[PDB]
Amino acid sequence: GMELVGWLVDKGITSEKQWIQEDQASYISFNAASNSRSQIKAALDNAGKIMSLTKTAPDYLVGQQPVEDISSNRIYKILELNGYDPQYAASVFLGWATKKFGKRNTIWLFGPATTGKTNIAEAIAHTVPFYGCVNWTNENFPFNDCVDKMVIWWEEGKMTAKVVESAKAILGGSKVRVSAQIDPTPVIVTSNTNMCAVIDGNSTTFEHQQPLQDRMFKFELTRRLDHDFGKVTKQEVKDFFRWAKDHVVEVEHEFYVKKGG
Ligand SMILES: Nc1ncnc2c1ncn2[C@@H]1O[C@H](COP(=O)(O)OP(=O)(O)O)[C@@H](O)[C@H]1O
Repeated sequence: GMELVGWLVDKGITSEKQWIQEDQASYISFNAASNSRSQIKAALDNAGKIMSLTKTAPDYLVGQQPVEDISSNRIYKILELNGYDPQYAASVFLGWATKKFGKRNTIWLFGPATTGKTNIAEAIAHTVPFYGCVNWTNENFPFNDCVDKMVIWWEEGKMTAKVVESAKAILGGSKVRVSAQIDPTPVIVTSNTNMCAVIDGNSTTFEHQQPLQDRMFKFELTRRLDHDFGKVTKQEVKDFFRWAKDHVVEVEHEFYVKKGG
């Protein structure tokens, strides 16, 4: 019962499918004489409510296992390829996941296509039990999917003038309403364009550029990756953040993430 919920929360398992996909073994053990369909649902619902309402990205991004060799880690490599001190960069990511940098609550992965921006952002978003994506096709409710999430991934679309203030709040980690409210949540933006551009009808303005970049850490990934590089895996995310935690260095609260030690 409640022993199972503790486990689901620890493992970040929100659905029976996931539970089976990730640990088919424990699912069969647990259910063995019987498959209480109600007990299962209750545990999952409870675990999910506990995770979405009170847990944070770090609980799932930071791997539980030691990372002896981080050099093989795709995230580490991508950062390295572009001139970033992976240890310093990891600290930015670590502090970012832990809402350590005040208004700088957003990591912006900028760069031309095939640089690994989506590879990283999506791996991270899929590592946490609950993540939301900013939906610009829905001009009315662009953040509907961003409630009670551990990571918000802004993958596409431009910010509209009608939501810029809300956007600044979310990107800046300040609670804001969208009926339903978005508590501070680490945002990761991936784009090949200046997403600080704001659309107001026929007008495109950069007047909100400074406010916007005051809430971001910007990484510039320009090194096109070989089609062979591979997808950053959930485990790689875990190892990367665990490694970051075990080797954290001081980070400067600056828009541009420096390129060096
Ligand atoms: N699902 C995936 N499976 C295998 N490799 C992937 C996957 N997604 C990304 N990659 C790798 O990452 C590189 C960059 O693609 P992403 O799609 O990461 O790039 P972008 O920077 O344009 O968002 C590709 O060259 C590819 O090798």
